[PDB]
Amino acid sequence: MLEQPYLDLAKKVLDEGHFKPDRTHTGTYSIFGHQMRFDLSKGFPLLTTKKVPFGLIKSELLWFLHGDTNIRFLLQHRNHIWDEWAFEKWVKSDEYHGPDMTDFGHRSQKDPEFAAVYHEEMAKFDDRVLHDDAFAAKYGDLGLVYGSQWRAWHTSKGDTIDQLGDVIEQIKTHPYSRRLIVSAWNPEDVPTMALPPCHTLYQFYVNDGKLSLQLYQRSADIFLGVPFAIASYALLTHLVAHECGLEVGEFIHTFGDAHLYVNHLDQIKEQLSRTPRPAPTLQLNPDKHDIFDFDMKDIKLLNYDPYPAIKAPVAV
Amino acid sequence: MLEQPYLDLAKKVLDEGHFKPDRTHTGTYSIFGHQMRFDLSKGFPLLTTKKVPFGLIKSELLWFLHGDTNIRFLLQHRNHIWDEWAFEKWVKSDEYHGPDMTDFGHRSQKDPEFAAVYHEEMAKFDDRVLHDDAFAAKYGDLGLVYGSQWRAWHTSKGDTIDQLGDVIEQIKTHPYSRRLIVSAWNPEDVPTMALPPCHTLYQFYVNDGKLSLQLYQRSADIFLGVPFAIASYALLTHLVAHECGLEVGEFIHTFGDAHLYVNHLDQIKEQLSRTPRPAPTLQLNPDKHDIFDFDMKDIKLLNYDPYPAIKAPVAV
Ligand SMILES: O=c1ccn([C@H]2C[C@H](O)[C@@H](COP(=O)(O)O)O2)c(=O)[nH]1
Ligand SMILES: O=c1ccn([C@H]2C[C@H](O)[C@@H](COP(=O)(O)O)O2)c(=O)[nH]1
Repeated sequence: MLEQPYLDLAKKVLDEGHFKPDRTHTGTYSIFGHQMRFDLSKGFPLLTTKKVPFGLIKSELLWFLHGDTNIRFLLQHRNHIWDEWAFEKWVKSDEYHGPDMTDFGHRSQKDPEFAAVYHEEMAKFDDRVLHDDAFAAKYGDLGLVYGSQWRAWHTSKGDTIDQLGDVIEQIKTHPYSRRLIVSAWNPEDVPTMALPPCHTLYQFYVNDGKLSLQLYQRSADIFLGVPFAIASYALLTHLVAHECGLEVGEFIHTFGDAHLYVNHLDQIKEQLSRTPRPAPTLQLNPDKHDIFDFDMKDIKLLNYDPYPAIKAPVAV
Repeated sequence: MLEQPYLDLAKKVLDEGHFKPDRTHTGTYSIFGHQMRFDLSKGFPLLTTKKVPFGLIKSELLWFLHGDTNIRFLLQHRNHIWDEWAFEKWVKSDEYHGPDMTDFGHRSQKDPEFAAVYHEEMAKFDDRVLHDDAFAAKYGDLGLVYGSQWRAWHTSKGDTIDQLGDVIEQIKTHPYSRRLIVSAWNPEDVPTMALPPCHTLYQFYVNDGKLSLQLYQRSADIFLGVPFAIASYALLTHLVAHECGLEVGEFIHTFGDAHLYVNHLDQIKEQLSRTPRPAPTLQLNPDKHDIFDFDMKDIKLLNYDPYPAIKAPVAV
């Protein structure tokens, strides 16, 4: 079954995984150096052993493909995966004349009343982002996010580079090149970034008329983040291929620090007691070819029949 | 035996490797996505199934660790691995009033007389680099090479960053960090680089008092280049550890395009008919701790007993 490598990766970390402390002071079981491989021709690797919200992955990826870094678009899509990131800028700024919010995310875990307060302050921030056009320009622009890294790398000459755009053109004219790389890691920015890109870099490759992509992820939360990263980048591999008029090959996930948070152990064994069902099918709009122009409605997911979702706390 | 993963990698490409054309118009057998793993505690992964010149690897790595980009140092060390790179700048410049040299490297293969002529023009260029101090500053500085990438990344503000230096300090103060990354890939420079860095990026990791390093190499010549890359980076893993007062763990080599040039096939089967002997031992100077200050004499290699070297043409 297609998602087997993920179950394997999970089972493995439980077994060979040595305990290792981390940034967020939660404990983790970690393995360093691991690579898995999905044959995107057998189906779409969206986990069927626990429900993954394809809509979130889809609207996020498009945001990236638009070289966009503002939350307004995700909000317009009911997506809030990046709220806290913009919200935290809002709270540390001169305008935020509201209640206590320092360390909001962590405190939410054991709220004194905090939860409903935080959840409402967010409802405020978000609505304003969506409406106060000037508010959005200030507290809704995350700045250096995958979108600006893939499609607007700032150079030492005050200019901007579209790595992805260029790489697509390369695939079109020199498909056998070994330099089809897009990077998210900028030495200059990581020293003061809130969250240095985990999805550090990826590489395209073509052969036998099929396109492959290898992602190198520096750090991966096996339970929460990995299921999404497999889905984001496999979708990318389809889009880019559909654009270059190529067939889809394999998606290859390489890890630096693959870990399983100590508070996730029960949930993961829970998942490992399930049997995968056949993998869904991705159906892309045949009329559209400029992936940069793709819309939510141009990407269909057929035959997705997953097991109920598993709930677990975001370790911080 | 320690070098087994390399023999495995080679044998594999012969088998699963699909033919794929490339830049240099030589044909290659290629596989995309592969990772191997050497336990640096069992010994040093310098191949014993064919003699690898440790001296070349050693003097090169130091050059890198010095944030140096000039050929003068390698020349002072009998190392010429980077000559053609500086030499080619020399020939395309106003001063080079000499014989035909356009495409010199390729033409050398089937010389009309070219070989001895080229080999002498080089003897000239090199001697001048070593002596004409001003000549060196002009045609001996490669510019953007691993040394300037690891230890002097130019920022958008006309400044310079010492990625490696910083990463070492990080290891010292936050050994459990998942952000111990040094990058060689600069989006701005690759569009006009002669040879974009193959050894694209590496990641440090610490746990149980042992240091590990994972290299991500975009493209790898299995026969010629891989044996060296395994040796360079494993040596790095030892140096950095000796500096941070840690034990050495594993070296992990991940590949993008692992290939075996069509003109190397006989030589590689030749090598695969040999049996590995026990792996050598690396002995580092105990008095010295600042790896940035290491000298050729501070690195000893004990028990190196290899099979005769195998000769093969540099495919271009
Ligand atoms: O696809 C993704 C994106 C993010 N994260 C996680 C990785 C880390 O667990 C956490 C960031 O912690 P640091 O590695 O930066 O310290 O976010 C994932 O697991 N998968
Ligand atoms: O450790 C190393 C350094 C360089 N090369 C090779 C990789 C490629 O075969 C060639 C450069 O060709 P491109 O990939 O840049 O097209 O140099 C290696 O094999 N190993």
